[PDB]
Amino acid sequence: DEEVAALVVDNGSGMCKAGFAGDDAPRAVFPSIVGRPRKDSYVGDEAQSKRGILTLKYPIEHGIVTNWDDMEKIWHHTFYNELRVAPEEHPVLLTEAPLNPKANREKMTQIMFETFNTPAMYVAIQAVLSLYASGRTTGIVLDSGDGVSHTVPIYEGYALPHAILRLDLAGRDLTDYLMKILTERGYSFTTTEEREIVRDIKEKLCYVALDFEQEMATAASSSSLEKSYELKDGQVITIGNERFRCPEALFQPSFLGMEACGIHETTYNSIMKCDVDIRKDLYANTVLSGGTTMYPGIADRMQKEITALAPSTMKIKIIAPPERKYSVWIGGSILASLSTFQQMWISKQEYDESGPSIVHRKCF
Ligand SMILES: Nc1ncnc2c1ncn2[C@@H]1O[C@H](COP(=O)(O)OP(=O)(O)OP(=O)(O)O)[C@@H](O)[C@H]1O
Ligand SMILES: [Ca+2]
Ligand SMILES: [Ca+2]
Repeated sequence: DEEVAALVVDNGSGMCKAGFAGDDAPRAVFPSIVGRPRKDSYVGDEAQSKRGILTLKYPIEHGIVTNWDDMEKIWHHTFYNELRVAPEEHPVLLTEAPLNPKANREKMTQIMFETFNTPAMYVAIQAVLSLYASGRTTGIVLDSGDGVSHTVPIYEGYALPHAILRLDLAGRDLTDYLMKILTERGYSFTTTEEREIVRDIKEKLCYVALDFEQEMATAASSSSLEKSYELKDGQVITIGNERFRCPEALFQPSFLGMEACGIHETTYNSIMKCDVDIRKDLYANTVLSGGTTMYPGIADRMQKEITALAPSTMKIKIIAPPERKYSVWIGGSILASLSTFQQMWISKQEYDESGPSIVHRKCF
């Protein structure tokens, strides 16, 4: 093979996923955190490990880069520590959030070519990559991560900006809500250390009820839904209706004091903002992606809720790939490996010729 390996980097609000194009899974996954004393800068797992003596910064907020100096440190960490490669020796495919500001796209481009000297690079919308990973070029993606959720209508490979909706309700909000209701139960989960424990409980024992009220009634009249969780010190606690009450906030944000529509309504509203001619394709291809869509039972619940909102004659189909926690990254691996995509990379030559703004023409 004459070609060097291409890198695929998916930066998220809570976790970054990095690897090599062609692989079926990322080689490294670490927290999107940079810390400095309360080496001078700590990044990823080590930063989390030593958070006690550091002041942490989160470069990506709600999917958007807001601290470029620390974002640069996360990328440096990715190349040299996690993947152990030299960026000037490999093309790099980066991911971005839906509706990412123009100026941000140009900044990412300039940094890759001028700071890391990448031989080539490209930036793709996260939701679009997840759609590709499911074998589709048309459909609507509900991407819910740790800091933000988006409903992104995509037609023939192109996202529709006017119909994209953003919901600032995701994994982090759900973790804190579980800490709250478990505390109301009689336990006490309030510290940063305890937040990590509860995040684990959430990922291991939570689920989406098909019928909220019936589930609440079953939990109130029996112990059939209770599950046990063992703490490090050995204490075993019980989780009951909290198991499904936590993710229920996705469908009813008022539980969190938010007036926003739930994920089902948001999905429906995005579809209605699209041209009537493509709505049926979207209803028949609603794909879930992101860690927060991993809850058991979420696909069937979405099927039920959307069916209730859409015309009775509409064919509804919810797709929930088993590997959807990393579908964004996998889609990127697939894209960067495609024969027809090789001509799409922005080369150092092209960057030198057109500058940062070339990203708007090359990465549409
Ligand atoms: N099995 C699971 N069940 C529920 N939540 C889960 C599960 N696995 C992971 N999560 C949650 O998914 C979130 C992280 O997912 P993801 O990596 O998609 O987000 P991100 O890309 O870091 O952030 P964002 O996309 O908001 O910018 C965390 O809140 C985590 O607790
Ligand atoms: Ca993400
Ligand atoms: Ca409400």
